[PDB]
Amino acid sequence: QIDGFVRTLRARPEAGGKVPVFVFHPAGGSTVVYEPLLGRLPADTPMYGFERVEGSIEERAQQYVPKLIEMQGDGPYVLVGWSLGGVLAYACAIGLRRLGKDVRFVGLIDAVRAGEEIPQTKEEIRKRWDRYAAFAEKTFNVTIPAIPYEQLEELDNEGQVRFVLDAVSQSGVQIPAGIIEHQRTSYLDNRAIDTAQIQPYDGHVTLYMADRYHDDAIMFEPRYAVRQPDGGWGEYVSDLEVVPIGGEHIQAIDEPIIAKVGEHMSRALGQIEADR
Repeated sequence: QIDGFVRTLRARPEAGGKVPVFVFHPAGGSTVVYEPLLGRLPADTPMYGFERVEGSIEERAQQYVPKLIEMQGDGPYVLVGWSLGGVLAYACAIGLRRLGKDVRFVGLIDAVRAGEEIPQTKEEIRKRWDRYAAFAEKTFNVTIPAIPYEQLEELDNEGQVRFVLDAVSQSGVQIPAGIIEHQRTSYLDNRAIDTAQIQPYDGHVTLYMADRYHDDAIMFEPRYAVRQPDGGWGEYVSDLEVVPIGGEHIQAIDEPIIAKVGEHMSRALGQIEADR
């Protein structure tokens, strides 16, 4: 059930069968989080999960898309993700369409863009790490020394993190590798979103929309405290459907809220099977 970065959540028959749902991992998690959604989809709906790969969002899609095509040929494609996973599903939809494939459904499970753009500037890096340092001070009750802004503002997100980690390790702090790697990859995967070069998509997108981001997302990036009515997708997607689901972002992937997603999604899938 594991093949490279592809997890089989429910296998498709040797030949024929219903259209698979492809799900994409959230930052800091695997596609096992889609098991509740799977329970609320029609019986025998196949489901395959795409796990983490490296690079910009575009570079990640460039590794996913050939695999998608190896598995599902010309389509139809049903692409679904929560959080980062929604952004990844979209980037794959864009890629698949350029190659002429048939993309029938893109499900964004509260993959809501920050309500203001995140500036890609040296000033914002300075401000960001000033905030992070102030939070570190209250939490671990230490006094943080002068941040070396000159070094930090010249680095990309992965460079910034590597620098801060090296400083932390230098400072004498010993942290178990699993915790570091989980924190580091979650952080960088969520930051990857900020520079996703988002393209218009000519098909149907469903955005399942919670009420708000949870506090930790806002502490990660304060601009997530604001949401636009189209979740930031309205300019790029002509055929955008929004389905309000309530709750917080972190609740959207679980029961009971996931039942509302699965019920609507089940109807979309049903229509796809009829149109076959």
